[PDB]
Amino acid sequence: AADLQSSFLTLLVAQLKNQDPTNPLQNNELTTQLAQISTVSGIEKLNTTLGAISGQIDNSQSLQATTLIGHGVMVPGTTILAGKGAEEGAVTSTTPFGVELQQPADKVTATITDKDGRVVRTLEIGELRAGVHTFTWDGKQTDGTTVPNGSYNIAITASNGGTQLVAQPLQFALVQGVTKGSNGNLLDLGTYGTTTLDEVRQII
Amino acid sequence: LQSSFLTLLVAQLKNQDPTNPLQNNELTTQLAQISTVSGIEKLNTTLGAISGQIDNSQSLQATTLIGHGVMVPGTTILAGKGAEEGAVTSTTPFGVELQQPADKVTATITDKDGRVVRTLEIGELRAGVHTFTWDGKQTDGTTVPNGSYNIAITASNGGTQLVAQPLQFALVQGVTKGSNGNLLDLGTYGTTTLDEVRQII
Amino acid sequence: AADLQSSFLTLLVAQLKNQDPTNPLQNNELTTQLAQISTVSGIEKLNTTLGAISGQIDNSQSLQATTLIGHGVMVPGTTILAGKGAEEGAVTSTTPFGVELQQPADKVTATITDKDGRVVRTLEIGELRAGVHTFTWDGKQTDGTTVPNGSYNIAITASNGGTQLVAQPLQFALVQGVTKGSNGNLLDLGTYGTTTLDEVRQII
Amino acid sequence: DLQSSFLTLLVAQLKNQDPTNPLQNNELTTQLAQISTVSGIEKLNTTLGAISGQIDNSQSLQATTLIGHGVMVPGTTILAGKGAEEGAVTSTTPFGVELQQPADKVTATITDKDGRVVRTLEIGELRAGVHTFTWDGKQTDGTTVPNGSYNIAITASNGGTQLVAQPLQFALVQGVTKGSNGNLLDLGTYGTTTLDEVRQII
Amino acid sequence: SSFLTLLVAQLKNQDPTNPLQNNELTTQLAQISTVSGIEKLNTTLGAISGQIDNSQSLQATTLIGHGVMVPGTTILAGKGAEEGAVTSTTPFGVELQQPADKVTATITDKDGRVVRTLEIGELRAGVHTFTWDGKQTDGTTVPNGSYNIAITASNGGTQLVAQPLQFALVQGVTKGSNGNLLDLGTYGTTTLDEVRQII
Repeated sequence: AADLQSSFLTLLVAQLKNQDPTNPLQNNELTTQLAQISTVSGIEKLNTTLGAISGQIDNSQSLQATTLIGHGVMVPGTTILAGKGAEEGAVTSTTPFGVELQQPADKVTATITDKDGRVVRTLEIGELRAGVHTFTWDGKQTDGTTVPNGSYNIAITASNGGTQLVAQPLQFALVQGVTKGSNGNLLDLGTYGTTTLDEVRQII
Repeated sequence: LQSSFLTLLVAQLKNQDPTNPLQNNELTTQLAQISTVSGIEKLNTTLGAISGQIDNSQSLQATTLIGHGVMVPGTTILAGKGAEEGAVTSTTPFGVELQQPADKVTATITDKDGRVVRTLEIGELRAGVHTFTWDGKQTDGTTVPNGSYNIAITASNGGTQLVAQPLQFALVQGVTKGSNGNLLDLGTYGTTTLDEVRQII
Repeated sequence: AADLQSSFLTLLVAQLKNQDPTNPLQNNELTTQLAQISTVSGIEKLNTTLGAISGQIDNSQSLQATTLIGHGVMVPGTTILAGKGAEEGAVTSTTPFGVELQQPADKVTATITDKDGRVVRTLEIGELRAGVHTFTWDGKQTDGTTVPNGSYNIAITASNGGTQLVAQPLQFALVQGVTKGSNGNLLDLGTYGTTTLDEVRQII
Repeated sequence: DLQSSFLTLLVAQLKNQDPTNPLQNNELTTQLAQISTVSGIEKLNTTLGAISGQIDNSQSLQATTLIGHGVMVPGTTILAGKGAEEGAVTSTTPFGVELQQPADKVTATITDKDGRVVRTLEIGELRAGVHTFTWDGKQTDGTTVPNGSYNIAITASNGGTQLVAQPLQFALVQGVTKGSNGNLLDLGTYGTTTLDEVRQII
Repeated sequence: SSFLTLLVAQLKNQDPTNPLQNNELTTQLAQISTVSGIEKLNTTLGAISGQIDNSQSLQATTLIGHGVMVPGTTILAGKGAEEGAVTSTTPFGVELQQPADKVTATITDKDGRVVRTLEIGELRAGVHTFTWDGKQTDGTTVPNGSYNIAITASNGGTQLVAQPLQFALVQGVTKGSNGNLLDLGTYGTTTLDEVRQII
């Protein structure tokens, strides 16, 4: 508040000490300046108070992150876990993936690759709309064979009449805790690391 | 804006009349007015970040809704039978929003082939939202086969048709931050706006 | 609000095309530019903050639905539901009732009648202050035997200094849904209908 | 209609100058400098309406926030009882003390309904703030206390001078009541109290 | 009434040869109304900040029943009363501010005798949470009790100041001398900001 008020007070003493003695300034505008400075000082403290509200909302969001502890979220990343449960006959399931598109794309190709780099399958369902579209891969080879359990990565390329689009890959990431680090309060995803709450696009 | 208003202040200083110079009793007034617009710009952007954080908060805290089932706009109703012996046929509840109260409300339930299987009369429904649970039985009184059915709701008051929008129940699987955010991903149905979501059960 | 910056230019462009060379108008830029254009910018950008706060209100009104589902609130009414559990020997329990008092009363009496209307119980709760007080009927009639299962009417008469006070009867209501009316988020009590947050005297 | 109070005030004192030609032709734009003035308030005052709606949303969210837990509230009542199971160990509601000064000599004396002391608890040194302990439910001799209620008195002293002590007791939250002032934590036996007056939420 | 003593005192040196015009006086009053409205909003915003503080305090009650990561070297090991129960140890952690590649956790029993040595490895700057398997050096089941953990982090042959962390179950939320505090029971009373991680 006084950061500008002290600086704006030098403008009063500069106008009072530097007025033409022949044609001085009417005091009618003097109260306008003081009213205008109070307007400026009022806005300045409004921003300061509102930033504290933003920080408090961030802290409340970090606290609310404990509600879905033990579940998983889709955040910017490419790591994919494929596997099956201990019960016999479990189909090899692939952890859900997703694509975030700034603009809708009429041709989106999503190719999944294993740890060895071998292409396991490419998905051609059609267009994918703008926003976050998430899918749960069936965990099957290109010929229908169940994928080996392990790590996978998806490359998603979108085209608009031959012109590409920049997209954000997202992967299911189970959160095992909420850790207050150097920047803010992030979500520990375990293997995927720690991530803040603002990049969380979709949860499961 | 703050920069673009300084240039209009710099222009006057370097283009003021040489032998008839302008008065000096406005520089702090104009700057304070300039500093007013710059202050609001800092306010205006910060409000947007608050809106984004509120959107993210709405996206979160919805794991309870994901676990529960909600009713979404649509004409779909799912009917099924349990695998246990003597299981009672289950049917997804539906609803309708009425801007104005109506005296004659007709619910026509049809199979996926479009053939009318059930016709129901509800009666008087006041302005607001109404919920119903279909018995899973067609017109003849027999249990309908398990599957998806289309419901058309027509609400009229004194022979004048009113807006009646049938609702669909579906299970939630996730909450999506799409192009705008707060989408209710359910699986087969897709994503649903939280505001357009009717009720949570 | 946006017409200020467009009706300002039409008047301005007039004075620029109609200057008198002998008497050129230097008040085009004396105060007209920096003071009025910014004063327009003060109001035209207060449109957005009102719009931004309106959008934030629109987002916030859905947080009521985003929150948990009501497990039963305490609302005005006189209906009390009584019944017996499936297990043998279960003690009959009744839905709680209560009274809202504008001022404390030196006597508080409760009359419980069955569906037939005859008085089945008289209760002396005691002394209560100004506010909402909630209690639960034991399910016992005047003679102390088990009351028949069903619906009962509770009427609470409270007076201070021999003068009857405004005593509002209140009944329990189980919340079952989160409705959205033409006014905002509302709670659904099922049989009782829909209720508003403001009229909810207490939540159980 | 405030525009007409000045728009027609301008064009009732300008629709005469043009006849009589005291023309400046250049102050004429003061109409806009005044419309932006009346509108510049028309949006601040209406912003107060939106911010009040946000406040109302804040109370609505506070009301929706509901938890079934226990709290620590001023009082001297300590309950003791046994479960329906055979051989259950008597458990007592936790008590406590709020001290605005650190205390080194603190004694918790527990008396029964008869008034006699059943158990005396030696707490010891306590720092500034709220401390919450749990009574073991046993008398001085170590015997299990009878089921019922007891009065706790906590005496706190620092350097030989007795300090003012606030006895505390556990209370299960039973609801949130919307009174004439707002949300009150209806605790049942204890009654209703504000969130701030709760020493500790357990 | 700040801009009212100024306003009343302005009407004294009023100079009838050039007085307050109606435009200036109306503007001056309206400009005062601008200041009043902003200040009314400013006081209003503080109430919303308090409401947000209350809301986050209510949200923090979920921490009860969940354990925080707090500075300390104590790990509790215990075995369930049921038959065949495997002894389990409370999770611990490490807080670092410099990149480290060689981290050793020396776990000793209540008597101080080294019972386990663990090589964690490379850790980035921040809070890292780990769980002791409950097995001592020879692999046998450790007895139930308290264990002291010394965490030494080093990078390229020089040791880094490593802050050991430990599990502490949150027992309640206290309104202390400053505000919301986390009473962890055995560990005591702690605040929100120091919480390394919630489990």
